[PDB]
Amino acid sequence: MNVWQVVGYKHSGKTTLMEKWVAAAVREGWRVGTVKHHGAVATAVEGDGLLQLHLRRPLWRLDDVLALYAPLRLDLVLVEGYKQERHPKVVLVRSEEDWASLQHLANIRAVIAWEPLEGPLAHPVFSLADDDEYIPWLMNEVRTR
Repeated sequence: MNVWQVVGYKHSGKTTLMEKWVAAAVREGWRVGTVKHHGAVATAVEGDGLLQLHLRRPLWRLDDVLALYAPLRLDLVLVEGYKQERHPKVVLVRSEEDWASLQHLANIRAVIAWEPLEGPLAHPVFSLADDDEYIPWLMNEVRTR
């Protein structure tokens, strides 16, 4: 599966990125899946092609969720959070301070920030306001799989 992660602290801009990225993928006609980290064991309500499920387990790992997505022939799965996982990721930062604690994550492909960052940077950095540029860039990154 083509899995990508969106990581960042509260109000970093991940909601804006997730929304715009999902919308562009949908417009291209892609089959998209998203995962976000927040007494019957399981409940399900179904109607009109839409299945709603509530499943309980001591602990859900991202891989448990992606295993449930496997059968759905998805072209792209956008994951918000699970920063320890190693899928290619876009890091959203509000400040140099946010970046200092997030720069050591694995497989970072790009940074979208509120302001410019200090020191050297091995990844392209975009302004959160510049989606006209980062969305087409990201879509291309996904396509060139």
